[PDB]
Amino acid sequence: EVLFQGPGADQPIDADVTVIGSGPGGYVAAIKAAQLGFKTVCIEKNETLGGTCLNVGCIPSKALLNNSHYYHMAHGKDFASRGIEMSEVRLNLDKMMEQKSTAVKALTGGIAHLFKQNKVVHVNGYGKITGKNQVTATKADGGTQVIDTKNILIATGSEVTPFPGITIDEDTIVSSTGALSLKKVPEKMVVIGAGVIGVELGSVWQRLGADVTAVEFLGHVGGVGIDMEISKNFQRILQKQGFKFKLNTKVTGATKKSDGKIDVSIEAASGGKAEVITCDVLLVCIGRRPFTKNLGLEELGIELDPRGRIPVNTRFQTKIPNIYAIGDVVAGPMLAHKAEDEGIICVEGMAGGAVHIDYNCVPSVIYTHPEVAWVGKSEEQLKEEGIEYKVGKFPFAANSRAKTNADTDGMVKILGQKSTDRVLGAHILGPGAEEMVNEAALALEYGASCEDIARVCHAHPTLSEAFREANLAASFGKSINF
Amino acid sequence: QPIDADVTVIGSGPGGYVAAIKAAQLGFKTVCIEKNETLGGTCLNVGCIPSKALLNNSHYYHMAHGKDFASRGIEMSEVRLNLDKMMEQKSTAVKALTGGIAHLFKQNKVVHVNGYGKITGKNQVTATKADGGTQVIDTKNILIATGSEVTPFPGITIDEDTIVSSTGALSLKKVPEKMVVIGAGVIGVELGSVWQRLGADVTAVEFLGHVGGVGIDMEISKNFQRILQKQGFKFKLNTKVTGATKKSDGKIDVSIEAASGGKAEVITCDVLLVCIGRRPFTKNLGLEELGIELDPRGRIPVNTRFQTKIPNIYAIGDVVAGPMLAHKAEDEGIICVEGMAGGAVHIDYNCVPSVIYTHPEVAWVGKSEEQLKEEGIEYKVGKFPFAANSRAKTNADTDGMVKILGQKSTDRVLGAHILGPGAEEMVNEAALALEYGASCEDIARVCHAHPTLSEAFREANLAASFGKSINF
Ligand SMILES: Cc1cc2nc3c(=O)[nH]c(=O)nc-3n(C[C@H](O)[C@H](O)[C@H](O)COP(=O)(O)OP(=O)(O)OC[C@H]3O[C@@H](n4cnc5c(N)ncnc54)[C@H](O)[C@@H]3O)c2cc1C
Ligand SMILES: Cc1cc2nc3c(=O)[nH]c(=O)nc-3n(C[C@H](O)[C@H](O)[C@H](O)COP(=O)(O)OP(=O)(O)OC[C@H]3O[C@@H](n4cnc5c(N)ncnc54)[C@H](O)[C@@H]3O)c2cc1C
Repeated sequence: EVLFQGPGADQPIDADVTVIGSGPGGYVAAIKAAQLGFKTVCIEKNETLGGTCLNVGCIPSKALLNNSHYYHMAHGKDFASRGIEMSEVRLNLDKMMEQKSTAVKALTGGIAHLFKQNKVVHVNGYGKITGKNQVTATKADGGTQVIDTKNILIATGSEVTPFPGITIDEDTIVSSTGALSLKKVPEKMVVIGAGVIGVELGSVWQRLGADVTAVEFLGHVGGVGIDMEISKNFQRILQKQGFKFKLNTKVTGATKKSDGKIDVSIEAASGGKAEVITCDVLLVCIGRRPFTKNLGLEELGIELDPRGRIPVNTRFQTKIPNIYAIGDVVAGPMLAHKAEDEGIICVEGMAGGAVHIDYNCVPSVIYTHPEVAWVGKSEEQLKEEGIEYKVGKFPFAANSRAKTNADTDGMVKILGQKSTDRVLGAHILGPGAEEMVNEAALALEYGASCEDIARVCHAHPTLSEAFREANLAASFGKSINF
Repeated sequence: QPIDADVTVIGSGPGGYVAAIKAAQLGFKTVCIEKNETLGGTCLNVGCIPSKALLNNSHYYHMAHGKDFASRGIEMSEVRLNLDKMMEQKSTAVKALTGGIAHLFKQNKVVHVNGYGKITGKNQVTATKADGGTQVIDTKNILIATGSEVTPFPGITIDEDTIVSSTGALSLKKVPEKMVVIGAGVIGVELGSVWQRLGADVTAVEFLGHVGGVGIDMEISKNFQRILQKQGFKFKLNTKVTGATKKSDGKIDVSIEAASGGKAEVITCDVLLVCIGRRPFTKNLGLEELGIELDPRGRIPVNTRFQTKIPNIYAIGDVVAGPMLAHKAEDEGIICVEGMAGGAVHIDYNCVPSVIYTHPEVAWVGKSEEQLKEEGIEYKVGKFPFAANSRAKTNADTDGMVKILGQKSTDRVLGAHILGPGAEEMVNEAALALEYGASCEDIARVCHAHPTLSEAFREANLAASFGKSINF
């Protein structure tokens, strides 16, 4: 109704809060603002709501990770070892992609329903800040719509970081977006970037039959902030699965050849040992960067930081005090739940509340198998900061739930403060890290000790018992079952 | 010759073997007596471990054999059950973990005595071995961890052939054409679901009007039952079993009636599983000669240090009161031994979680709605369905919900109830929250990773705290 302002709807709007972008940060901020009593508008330029995470991000990638893992379980040794015998296991890639698209479409429609349920006005168009208290939306038909608003919340998100000299065409040279919709399993695939996204998508296609190699300029996998012991052990596990890595390696160029294949030229990051690697599909995921194109920032005088982020204060105010920014467009880990939480507390602050977020309590997850997840500080951070800490480790090989499922890679590692026993970091490599890292985030919120967690009665048999036992080891020096 | 010990543990189940390890780690000279051929007690040998293994394997068989994998583009011409192989995978896990306990005993210098333990004096345990030989342990303290056994059904004799307990049901040699389960508690629903998935026509008969045993939330139980019924698991609730007859042809005639009276009928099956309960096991332990009287249900009365009326003789686990669960026995074993060493002894049974490892899973900790009503507590409710959770939607596995009960005035979390995927792992975050006295607001404001199933726990708390969630 009046809750959707698409092409042809061009009357001026008065709002209390105007959110630019409908990703995890923006759509949650919009809902929360309306729930707080603000007259709220959310502007989105794309055909669907939900931003990067829903449309080309978390959701399609997790769907393919799930499906590709199940294909591996059926097509490999796992099901046979359980007495589940199958004549011929065949991949129907079109059908697997259909399952992914169904999940995306359902959740995109969910956001639209939530906007309507909460009476958020959805303006479909390209938003540009045209005054301290005004956003102009330009729509697909060329029409414009003015929103005069008390507050503006920039949640314009991120884009793929281009590799200079390598042209992404989402055909044979793909970004994460193209890699999520390949029409056939490539015989050989090269991934530029062994960060979270690259390892996830590489593992997907490796499970489905591709020969996969990831090239990384740095000397570890898993992106920034990951614990080095965890990263090394994770890499070793992925290599045994067949995922190959060339770390400390820079890519010097890529050439599409006549036969349709791609020659990737590489050498040691410092220089030397030049070689060429050939592939059928090249995935470029060297990073993501904040997206602020045509937002009006320069005219407003809001200068960006050297990496393209909008500088904000602890209330998420830009230098113009009624203009705010959250999510992938500002500093901090580029994660959906981070954007969501910043959006909530920002609008809570607009309503007069306190604004505080502890980025040491924001978890990171890698949804491979085994999964990786961590929250708090790594050993390297504690060392850099001069913190005196102790370590507790527990392997999943000694966990009854993991052993019974014959799924026993990895360990839980707990870092605790020597004097006070306070949990400083939790790092999980193995099955179920997704859900276990959230128990750790709750503990960190309270400043809980390793002993605190060790004395919680965790259900037996569960993967979380390994978390309990790692904390027991950190607190008292020894676990029970290892 | 006799062994001199500081702590002598009778039984090597979750309670006993962990207590023994902990006692040795504290410096006690520790002996653990076990009558069975392997360590690990009920949980490892005929309990948690074999049941969870078959639950996993039969679930995966269901996914491959049914609609699920096809819907994901994983196409298979012919999916065949090899029951001998599925049982072998189960036995492999059991064997590895039983040997793991033996290794941990060796690593921690626990002395393993194989035999039937009887307390023969205030400071003496005698273990009698299968051949009749004896081993005497003179000991400062005795820790009774003798566990539980299946509760028999009067008039029905279990022979582990066609009328089985959980032990026999875990090792059937073939999928029975028709199977009747007496008792729709946790064990009965788990084992019935295993065999239903593998091809058996399964019906559970329950005297009460709900599935899932004592303490489960009624709303959760009803929604859980309807999901299982749509899978093909049939239930006769409010129904009493009047008898069972082993027949000449090898089948079983089960007589039933309405629990209140009336509607008498007979049901025939190939296998009858009797799981109406479990009871503490103290046979031939020497309690009567010591003057240690049992409570009316057969449990050993103990004080807050888990001392019996003889203060150097202790009891923990399934042989004492409280929920009959492995993690409960383990924690009691640890804190009992800590108390022997002089430390504080604390366990909050309101923070001890319960899990049902079906698919969907069920897990809860704290109080149910019925419990809060009985106690006169003024509470509020927050619910969040997995249909609205992004992680569940990505796997297309969207039954169930999280339900949070909070104290109306103070926002304190009073109970957490999970029906759906990953409940078994999610309830541990809930247990930590209850131990900490968390508020619904506390949890709502913790940054949970996206997309994860735990976000539904966050959103249910938000709904309980602020009145509304974000994504529903
Ligand atoms: C392949 C992949 C997998 C990922 N997996 C995960 C994961 O498992 N977990 C996780 O936490 N994160 C994951 N991420 C990251 C996650 O997607 C982002 O951190 C998150 O989407 C950021 O949310 P946001 O709201 O800040 O921005 P975005 O989601 O990027 O949303 C910004 C929105 O604003 C719109 N917009 C921009 N400018 C304008 C304008 N001028 N007018 C109108 N609309 C505008 C855009 O169209 C877009 O919809 C993944 C990312 C990728 C690429
Ligand atoms: C089918 C089934 C499934 C289950 N699933 C779960 C689950 O998923 N999660 C959960 O938490 N719980 C589960 N349980 C319950 C769990 O098995 C018990 O709560 C737990 O094993 C109790 O531990 P315990 O140490 O007190 O006793 P037990 O495990 O029963 O161990 C007692 C031990 O003492 C030995 N013993 C007894 N008397 C003597 C004596 N006189 N001398 C020497 N040795 C002696 C016995 O042989 C035995 O090894 C399940 C139970 C069953 C039957």
